[PDB]
Amino acid sequence: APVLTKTFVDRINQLNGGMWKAVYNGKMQNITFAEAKRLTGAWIQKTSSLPPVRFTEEQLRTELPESFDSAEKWPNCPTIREIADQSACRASWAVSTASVISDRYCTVGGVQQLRISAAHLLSCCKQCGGGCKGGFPGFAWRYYVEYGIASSYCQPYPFPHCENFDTPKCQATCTDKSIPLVKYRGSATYLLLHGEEDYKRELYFNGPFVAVFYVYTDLFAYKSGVYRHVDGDFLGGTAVKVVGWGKLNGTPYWKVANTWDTDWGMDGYLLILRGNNECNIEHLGFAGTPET
Repeated sequence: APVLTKTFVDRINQLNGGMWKAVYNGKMQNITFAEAKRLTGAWIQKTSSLPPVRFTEEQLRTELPESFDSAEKWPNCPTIREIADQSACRASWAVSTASVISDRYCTVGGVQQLRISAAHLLSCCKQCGGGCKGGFPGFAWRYYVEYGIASSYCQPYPFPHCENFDTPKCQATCTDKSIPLVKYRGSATYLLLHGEEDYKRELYFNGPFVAVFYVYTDLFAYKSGVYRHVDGDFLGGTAVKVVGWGKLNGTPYWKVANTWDTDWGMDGYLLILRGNNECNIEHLGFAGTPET
């Protein structure tokens, strides 16, 4: 039932040539297949119909840096650096989107510290998915524009750290009933469809965005370095927040915030190979704009 064994981890480090380091004695040492499936479930609708991004001429003419990090461009935006823990609810579709929306209130929306509620999104957007069963990030972005989402102050995340439970009921009131519920809406949502240069230009001007990529079992052993899939079973798709790009010992990467708490990866982060649509990470990004 184990996803990881010592033999599997040895084979992984043989096939990856040392580009990244796989470990057996980490956070996922004993995770099973049924538990690993709790961490995917981000779904994509091949049609969509969301509009593509539109850059201005001044933005297109802007020369982009060799490395970039969102937290370095917006050092007064604390939510950019906060790593979430989705727990054992198939919720990355909501947690990543809510995390990006919170960052953009600071980078684009003129609000320095507004944390948006992933619990509200996953429990009250019934058209987005099946709550803790899974969901579409694209539908979550539409819901933000159409209906709006409560803040974490009003509806904090209810699931705890592990080593889980049902979709919470949708509530029109805050968990603390003395606190009134305020909904926050977007004005627009749009897609990044042309890969690496779209990603870089959107990050540079507007900050983090959501991308989905393919999850294989060798990812659960990732400790450090620049990840790329070399072996193991396909498990599905997961949604992550992209925050930057750079190079590590010659190898280009995207810097990505996972939702598996800070005891996985590089303090919660994943560095994934950049340049050749690794594990489909460059195929499609989601972003949007807060009302002002």
